[PDB]
Amino acid sequence: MPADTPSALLALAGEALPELESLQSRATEALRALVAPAGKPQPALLEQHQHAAHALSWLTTYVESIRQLSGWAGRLAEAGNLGRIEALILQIGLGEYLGQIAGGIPMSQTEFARLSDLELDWQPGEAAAKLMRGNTAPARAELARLMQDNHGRATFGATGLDEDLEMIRDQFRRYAEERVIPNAHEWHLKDQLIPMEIIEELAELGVFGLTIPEEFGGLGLSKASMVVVTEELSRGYIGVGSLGTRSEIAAELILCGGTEAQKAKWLPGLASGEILSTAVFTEPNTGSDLGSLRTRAVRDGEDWVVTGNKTWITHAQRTHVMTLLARTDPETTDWRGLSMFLAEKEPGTDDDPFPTPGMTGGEIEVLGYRGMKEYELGFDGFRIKGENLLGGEPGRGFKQLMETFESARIQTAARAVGVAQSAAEIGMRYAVDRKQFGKSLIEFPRVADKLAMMAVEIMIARQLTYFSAWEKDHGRRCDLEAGMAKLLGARVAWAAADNALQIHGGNGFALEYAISRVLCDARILNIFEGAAEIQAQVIARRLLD
Amino acid sequence: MPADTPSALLALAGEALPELESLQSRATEALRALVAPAGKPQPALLEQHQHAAHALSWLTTYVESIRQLSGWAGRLAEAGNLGRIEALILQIGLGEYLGQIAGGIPMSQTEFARLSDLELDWQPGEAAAKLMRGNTAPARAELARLMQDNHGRATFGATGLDEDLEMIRDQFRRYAEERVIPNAHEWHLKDQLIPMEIIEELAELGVFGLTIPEEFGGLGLSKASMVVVTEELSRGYIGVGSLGTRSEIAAELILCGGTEAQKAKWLPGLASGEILSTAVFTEPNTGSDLGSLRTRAVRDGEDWVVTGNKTWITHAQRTHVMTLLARTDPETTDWRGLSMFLAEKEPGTDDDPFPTPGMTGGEIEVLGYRGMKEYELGFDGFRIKGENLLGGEPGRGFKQLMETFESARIQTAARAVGVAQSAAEIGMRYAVDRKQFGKSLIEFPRVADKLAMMAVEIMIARQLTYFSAWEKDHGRRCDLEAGMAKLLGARVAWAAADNALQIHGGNGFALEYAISRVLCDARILNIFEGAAEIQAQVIARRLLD
Ligand SMILES: Cc1cc2nc3c(=O)[nH]c(=O)nc-3n(C[C@H](O)[C@H](O)[C@H](O)COP(=O)(O)OP(=O)(O)OC[C@H]3O[C@@H](n4cnc5c(N)ncnc54)[C@H](O)[C@@H]3O)c2cc1C
Ligand SMILES: Cc1cc2nc3c(=O)[nH]c(=O)nc-3n(C[C@H](O)[C@H](O)[C@H](O)COP(=O)(O)OP(=O)(O)OC[C@H]3O[C@@H](n4cnc5c(N)ncnc54)[C@H](O)[C@@H]3O)c2cc1C
Repeated sequence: MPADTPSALLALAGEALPELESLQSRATEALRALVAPAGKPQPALLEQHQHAAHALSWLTTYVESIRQLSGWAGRLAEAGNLGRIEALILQIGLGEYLGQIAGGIPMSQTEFARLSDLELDWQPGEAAAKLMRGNTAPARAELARLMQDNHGRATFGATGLDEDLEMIRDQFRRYAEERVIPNAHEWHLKDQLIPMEIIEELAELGVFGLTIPEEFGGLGLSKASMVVVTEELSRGYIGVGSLGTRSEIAAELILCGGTEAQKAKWLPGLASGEILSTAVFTEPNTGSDLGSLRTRAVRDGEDWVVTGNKTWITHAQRTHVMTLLARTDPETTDWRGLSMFLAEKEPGTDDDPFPTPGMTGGEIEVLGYRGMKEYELGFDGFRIKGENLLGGEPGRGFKQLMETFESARIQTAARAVGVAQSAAEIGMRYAVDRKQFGKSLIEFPRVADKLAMMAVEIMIARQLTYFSAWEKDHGRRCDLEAGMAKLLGARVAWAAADNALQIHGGNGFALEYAISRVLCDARILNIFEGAAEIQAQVIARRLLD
Repeated sequence: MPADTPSALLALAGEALPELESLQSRATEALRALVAPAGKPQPALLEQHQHAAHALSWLTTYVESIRQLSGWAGRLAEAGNLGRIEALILQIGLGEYLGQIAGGIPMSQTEFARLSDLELDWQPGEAAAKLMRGNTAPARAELARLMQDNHGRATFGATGLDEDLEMIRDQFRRYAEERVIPNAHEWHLKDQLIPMEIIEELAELGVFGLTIPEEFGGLGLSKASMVVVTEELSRGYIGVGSLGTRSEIAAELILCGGTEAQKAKWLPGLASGEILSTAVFTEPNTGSDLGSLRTRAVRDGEDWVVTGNKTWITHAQRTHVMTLLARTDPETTDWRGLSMFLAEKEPGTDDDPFPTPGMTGGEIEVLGYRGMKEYELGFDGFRIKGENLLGGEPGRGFKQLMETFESARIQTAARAVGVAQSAAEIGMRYAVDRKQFGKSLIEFPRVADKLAMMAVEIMIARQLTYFSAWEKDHGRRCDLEAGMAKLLGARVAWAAADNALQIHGGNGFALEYAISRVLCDARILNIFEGAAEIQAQVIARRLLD
């Protein structure tokens, strides 16, 4: 098998990459001719040709996925760590992803990105054609066997992360195994918030200030460190991972956009978990087109008064501060008129969730288990102190929010990887333990192949995510890469949960089996931090640059 | 001349079909050489090569899908009824399904049936190559525009069914609109069984005896008639459709396997709805491998006494009879030792669901809304009258059950079509009503394309289903075709619900929005009447014959 000679496999992958880059360039030029025939992209043409544009985004995502998978394996080889399971992941992943470039990439279950969507043709060269045959029955069977015999390891295949990061992984995996995994079914059954004891435990471990500078009471750790924490917490339960994301994003928003006084006032309390935050952006009629939002903030002396409706707000009851985006210029309808507020409020109780004056709200009944809950909120004369307009100058809120998009995308990808990993582990356990026709289910290729493809796609998404974090940790622009990781990761997690449920048969629908909950968790990933359609749009516009 | 007029499309489809049949033959021969190298299929080789075997099943499903889509349009044209929406469904369907034959058919989100899985290659002929380019952006956009102007019609495109069948459609569509759609959210919120008043109304409508002969109090209508009823009831709510399916299958079981006295005693009460039935087959440890089940039945005088555990049993509380499969020969381990019983019991109450002696049970807590509920059942010396052994002779139960498989598969496909249609209609409503970026969502191709592809795949699945019913109604063997309809239809419904949820954004997860429930309903379709993996296995074995 090709995996028997990993050095030859890496060499072929390097030989094949140039034609994939050329393909992406032809695709980009083709899109430009459709949507920007005179130079400037025309909105009506971008809209008409949206399928082709998003096909460019997904094609590019697959080229970068191939680049990062090959790079991962190359760095393992340099370290002497390109072992059999990893070589099979490389073989199968190159085979499958090249094959989908040639035959169709699923943007959604029924929308495929095909080369014909941009009138492109690709005749694979010798190396690419050979690699394209790598996703074989024997390779998948062997991969599934090694997954079964992976006892003791936290991932299917070495990740290539350095030792300090894998020790962080092991710390937060032990936490999830002790305090999250044994308890999530009870939380679901009781329809209850993640217990405050979990928040307090994570706060003492430094989760809420992991990446906040030490000057403000944080740990000053890398974004890669936060990815690993988030992946492991989310493997336990996505909402536990999102507790850490919310603090990390609010803190970046303030670090990048706040006055020095705001940094000193807010960051220590976020870092200790004494101040819990959530984002208050979405409105009943405005979600994807956030620049057009309608909640208004009106001056009253040196302070502000807010009126409007917000919805889909996570963790709205227990938080002390809302990063609240409102329109401060009534003569505007676009992003320029927006300001961001650190809207302090009093945490509520189950029977009195919104005691602060001028604020009302109610829980939204949501599919699955939502451990921070989501809420509709009404603001009617809600007061915000002048000193809590972030940065002090009105009309900068949307640019301040955009400064958080790299991290938000990275953290959504990290959550997706953790959810996907949970689905694969749950599926594997059932496939080994469940007997049918006189043997474990994993002996049947339709079961084992599902698990093999999970391990491959999880590693592809993981390496895209880790590359994005690497770039961010070096201070380089990484919005494209982080967006690709978010786009691919959400799909990978959804497919992994869907196919893990299949392995369970009828038991996959029983609430007693965790996969029923994991399915619902995975489904939110391509919506809750922005729809995949919009993420593909933003990537395509950047690629035309 | 233009190559995309209806005349040209039908001519090209006829020109392309022979090479598709040759591809299917080549694939069958290839599979045979892999799994039956000496003549007899070898179980170990069928297992090793299960992906290639199931790829043959899905390839064949797509060739038959293309054949029936082309046939449908040709019959419309003979009647002057191949209008624009139908011609676009033909165009886009042929383009997409030919493209997937060439590039990969999704068996699941990550498992693709590719020609390379059987070491085949295909160089499309002139006609097939032209047709493969027909799923274009302008075509999808025009289809989505026509779907918005559909005149309150019950389908997107004419079905080709006769006027009597379409009058049945209108009646049951009106019932679902008036009595099911306005009430299903309340049923879910109360976690309650479909009300008995709904059952009484369906019984008055003749649903429970629609296909039972008139000499037994039924209406004596065709299987296609029952498909239409089931589709429209399921569009309302899958469980309402399944009430009808359960009677239709129990009646067929008795009509084909019962003594004359059993027919006379049981059929009139099934037909009137005075006797409600469910199937009692699955056990905690035995589902797909039903021939190995362990529940036992032992003679006691002229009667039988049953001991064992059953699970995943739908509607177990309120039924009067269970079609119960048990092992009557303790020296056996396979299907030969099984007998089918018409196991009469007393319907229960919420408080006391299982008042009959020797039977206990409890509801399984299940994802989504299960309006007949599913139960775990225990039998300990449960009595069955000797006259209730179906057919009077032990050891014929599995063969009697197999007599119902054609109908069961057809009715599963019909439920799937109805669920898929619901998702498409719910998605369309939201896509038109929801504004974002200053226009309705349906103006964006990522939204409109999802809906267009639903209409296409729904019609493809509908025509496969209707072909299977046509064959059954002429008394011809149709197990392959019915299985194909079930295989494709479940996937189409799942994809339709997934993409319709996407169109809703965050609101797709709110229980207030019906799509959250429909997602869960669609997911069961490829498990609840048998796993898709097993359906593909059965098809492949038959194709090898
Ligand atoms: C569990 C959950 C938690 C959330 N947490 C928060 C939170 O804490 N704070 C907060 O503010 N918000 C939160 N959100 C809101 C989330 O950000 C929005 O749901 C998301 O931005 C999508 O917006 P929308 O729901 O209004 O969908 P819409 O904008 O109405 O779009 C609906 C669908 O239409 C498609 N679409 C829209 N526009 C286009 C276009 N131009 N081109 C092509 N397709 C398009 C997309 O498929 C999209 O999903 C949460 C949502 C969920 C589900
Ligand atoms: C909502 C619901 C309603 C139901 N209603 C009824 C009812 O009323 N009466 C009744 O008797 N039963 C009912 N069932 C049970 C249903 O028939 C079984 O769930 C189904 O047959 C699958 O069996 P299982 O769950 O034991 O899965 P298993 O047989 O344990 O299989 C688990 C998974 O393994 C895979 N698999 C298994 N075998 C193979 C193989 N040889 N090759 C490849 N892959 C394989 C499949 O993906 C399968 O889904 C219902 C189930 C559900 C979910």
